[PDB]
Amino acid sequence: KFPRVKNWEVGSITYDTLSAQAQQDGPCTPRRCLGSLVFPAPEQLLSQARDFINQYYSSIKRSGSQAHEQRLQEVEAEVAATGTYQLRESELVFGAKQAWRNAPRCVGRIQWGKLQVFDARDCRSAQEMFTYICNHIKYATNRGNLRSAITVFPQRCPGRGDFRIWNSQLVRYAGYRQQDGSVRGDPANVEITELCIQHGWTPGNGRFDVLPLLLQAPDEPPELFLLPPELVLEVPLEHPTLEWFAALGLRWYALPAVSNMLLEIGGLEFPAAPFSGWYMSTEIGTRNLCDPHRYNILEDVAVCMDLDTRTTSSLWKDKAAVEINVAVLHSYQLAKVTIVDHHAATASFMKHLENEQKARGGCPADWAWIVPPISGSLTPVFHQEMVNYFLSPAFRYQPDPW
Amino acid sequence: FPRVKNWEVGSITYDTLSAQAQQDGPCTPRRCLGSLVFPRKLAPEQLLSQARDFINQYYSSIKRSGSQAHEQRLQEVEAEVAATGTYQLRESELVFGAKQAWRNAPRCVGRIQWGKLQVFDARDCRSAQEMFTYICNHIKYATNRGNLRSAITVFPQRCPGRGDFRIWNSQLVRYAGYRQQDGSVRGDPANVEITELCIQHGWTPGNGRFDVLPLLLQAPDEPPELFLLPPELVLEVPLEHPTLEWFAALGLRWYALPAVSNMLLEIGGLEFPAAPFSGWYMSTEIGTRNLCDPHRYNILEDVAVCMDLDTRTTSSLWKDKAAVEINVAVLHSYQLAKVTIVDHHAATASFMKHLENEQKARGGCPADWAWIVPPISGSLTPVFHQEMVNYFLSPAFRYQPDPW
Ligand code: HEM
Ligand code: HEM
Ligand SMILES: Cc1cc(N)nc(CCc2cc(F)cc(CC[C@H]3CCCN3)c2)c1
Ligand SMILES: Cc1cc(N)nc(CCc2cc(F)cc(CC[C@H]3CCCN3)c2)c1
Ligand SMILES: Cc1cc(N)nc(CCc2cc(F)cc(CC[C@H]3CCCN3)c2)c1
Ligand SMILES: Cc1cc(N)nc(CCc2cc(F)cc(CC[C@H]3CCCN3)c2)c1
Ligand SMILES: [Cl-]
Ligand SMILES: [Cl-]
Ligand SMILES: [Gd]
Ligand SMILES: [Gd]
Ligand SMILES: [Zn+2]
Ligand SMILES: [Zn+2]
Ligand SMILES: [Zn+2]
Repeated sequence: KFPRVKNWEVGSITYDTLSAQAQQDGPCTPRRCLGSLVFPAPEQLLSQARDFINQYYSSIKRSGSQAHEQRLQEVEAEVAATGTYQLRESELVFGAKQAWRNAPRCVGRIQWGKLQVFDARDCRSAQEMFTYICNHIKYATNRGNLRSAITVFPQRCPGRGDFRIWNSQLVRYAGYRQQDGSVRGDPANVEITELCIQHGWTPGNGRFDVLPLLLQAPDEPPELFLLPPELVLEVPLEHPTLEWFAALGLRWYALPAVSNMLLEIGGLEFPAAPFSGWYMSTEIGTRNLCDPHRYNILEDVAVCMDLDTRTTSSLWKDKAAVEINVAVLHSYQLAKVTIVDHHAATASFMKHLENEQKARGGCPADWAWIVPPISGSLTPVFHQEMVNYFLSPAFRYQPDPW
Repeated sequence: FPRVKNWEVGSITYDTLSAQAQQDGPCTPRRCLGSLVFPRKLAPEQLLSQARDFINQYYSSIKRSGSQAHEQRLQEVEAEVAATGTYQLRESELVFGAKQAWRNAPRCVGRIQWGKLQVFDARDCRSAQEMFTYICNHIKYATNRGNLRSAITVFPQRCPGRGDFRIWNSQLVRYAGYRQQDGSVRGDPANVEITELCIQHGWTPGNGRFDVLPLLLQAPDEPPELFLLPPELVLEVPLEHPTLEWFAALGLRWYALPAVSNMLLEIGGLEFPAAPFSGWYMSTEIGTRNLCDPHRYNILEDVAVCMDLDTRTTSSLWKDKAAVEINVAVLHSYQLAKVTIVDHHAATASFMKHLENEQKARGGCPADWAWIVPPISGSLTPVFHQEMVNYFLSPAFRYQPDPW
């Protein structure tokens, strides 16, 4: 009773034996599927640890060995003495890559083995935290030739508060409410904008103002840090044939760096471990610029394209959306900033599924997030059945610290 | 009671209808199988319990529970089963059940129309030639010279032992799929299997790329016979593009009527292996799936060449550009031919309205996100940012085996 999985474009059939090792539970039952939902002491800690150590010593082709049982013994002992334990640096690097490998909504996982892991577990203050983060952005950005990286700040521990980054990403544009009641800038960031302001930030008045970082050291209020402007690489948006497009004044930033998730490794939790890769072009063109509740530029673009916005059957929305994505891809290519289109991304993810089926006998994947938000059935992932389940190590959502 | 959020507007509801479900779906707390096309794979004490439930919701809907003529229908059904083991549906229950099965179909985006359904009762049928005449009435009525009307024809229910009425084609109108020299196909690769059962039962093959296949109708026990569809009864649309002069030269056509003829209508514990239903097309069905799927007519590159697109790099979005124009041509061609069609923007906006209606009426609506979101421009439609709950209600259209 392993789930049969078929690709309907090709006829391929595989069975997902890895789903049976699903170490935690999701929102569905045989009664009802909730898959489309966005948001779905020593004893428990010890069994998560053993399982991880077992994964680690499996990875280095040394399972059941002297060093393996030694480490198992050491951890049980350390959990007894201290209520927790510390990862070796090599185990941390393995745990970070596994968390990415296990991330079911990530279409970029072909890259999972090429992750740069910065060990900031010795961080002591928000000021030091800032320095680490500035170094992360600099290395990952690499002048436009982007590299995947994660920085791990100290784990959660009894008796002390968490390191937390309040910003959902290291680079975000501000969202300012208006007299029209409207939002100027990115409506997704209204809340964090208001927090920065009341923590002493002097707001701008533009549409693409980079937000400061609110960094929280254990048992301190958050501290405001401005990003040096020369650290935040940005791409002005132009279209290769639509010359008035450059006159919209649109821009986006190079580095997508998610900073508000919790990294979990062997029962240990790291509430602050921001990670970054590079953008797939629909994230910018379709979601960030075209969503009605984001920058919502679609109608303004279609009107300038001289399209008939009076009826839906002319597909003015689809035509304007495609050209916005073309503009994104062309602009990042022009600027020499890494970018991947959804055709290339989904093709590599299909190679990733093949690799994972041989390696682990399956691959956790969230169809609704893996299939891009435009041209879905034109990509190979559309016709591929997928099994969604939760493996550890893992990135998890966590509540906002405020 | 699942919380259900719309991330575009921020509105919240609670799906209370989900609790009243349950033919068991495929998901478990440890793994979601929501993307699987077939939920896994395919002494009558429980016939009564399914009939009582159905009868109860028929009288619920007509303001008529607790007094009444519903207690009397309750007893005639159990006397009927106590006597013959099965039972016959009143004609209005049959109408009510057919509409409820459509209303309950999680994968159907067109359900705002679920109240306008023409139900032809064909249970007194007994010959495959009769069937062909029923099917021919339906098609004629449903087509209505291009002003399509939703319709289902309900054939005799499966009964203890005996045999099955069964249409063998997957739809009433299907184009031919001829394998070949290369192991390649001319026509529709989706219909290769049935194109060969047609010829192995006596059909003379045809031209190629757009040959309406003949019907394979199976009366109980008796083996299936072939029937030719009159070209007068099969309305078709030549595809042309409003501004791309050469598009008509590609010789593309599609048919007017989508009529699913292989699913099993189940009402109150009764099974109807032959109950073809029909509506009208959403344009992405034709242009995106049927014409552009790599395993269907696979025309994307041909159109891209004619548009002189940069097919040498994926980042030109030449697939995306070509695909939109094929959809523009589908819509324009149906409109010019005055054949009812609906685009995915209009269709999903109507579905959002359906969701609002269903929340007031029944406290929710089973919906399959992966099938409700259109196959192109998903996030541009209002259903993309709408969370949905999938579950099985009865009456339903179910998948069923294939008599091969
Ligand atoms: C290197 C290139 C990468 C690409 C192209 C990529 C792509 C994506 C995309 C497209 C999504 C969400 C679907 C969407 O927004 O349309 C996503 C989600 C995600 N990615 Fe990747 N990613 C990359 C690197 C990484 C790295 C380095 C990590 C962690 C080490 C990671 C972990 C995740 C996680 C956890 C999610 C889900 C986030 C959430 O649910 O909020 N990704 N990725
Ligand atoms: C009248 C206009 C109708 C429209 C526009 C429509 C549209 C659709 C679409 C678009 C799908 C599949 C999703 C996709 O391919 O993207 C679908 C599936 C379905 N529809 Fe509707 N439909 C209509 C009428 C009907 C009627 C009259 C019935 C039944 C009486 C029905 C029952 C179903 C069922 C059972 C499915 C699922 C089929 C399967 O699982 O293979 N629909 N419909
Ligand atoms: C490292 C990385 C690279 C990349 N190229 N892309 C991403 C995904 C960015 C992203 C995409 C989304 F679609 C939504 C979010 C925020 C998700 C919040 C909302 C609900 C739960 N978490 C972030 C991450
Ligand atoms: C993962 C996935 C998601 C989605 N949203 N859609 C699909 C394809 C649905 C589909 C459409 C068709 F048009 C035909 C088939 C298979 C029919 C074959 C199998 C047996 C007999 N005929 C499947 C797959
Ligand atoms: C009445 C009606 C109107 C309309 N406008 N559209 C449809 C949908 C036709 C359709 C769409 C699909 F996407 C797949 C199928 C058949 C595939 C089989 C294999 C597995 C499940 N069904 C049929 C039906
Ligand atoms: C049903 C559905 C399917 C899908 N495939 N995608 C979505 C949108 C998911 C999404 C993307 C974003 F980019 C941002 C959010 C909300 C983030 C809010 C919550 C808390 C803080 N910000 C949600 C919805
Ligand atoms: Cl983003
Ligand atoms: Cl079809
Ligand atoms: Gd131009
Ligand atoms: Gd060319
Ligand atoms: Zn599920
Ligand atoms: Zn969106
Ligand atoms: Zn398809």
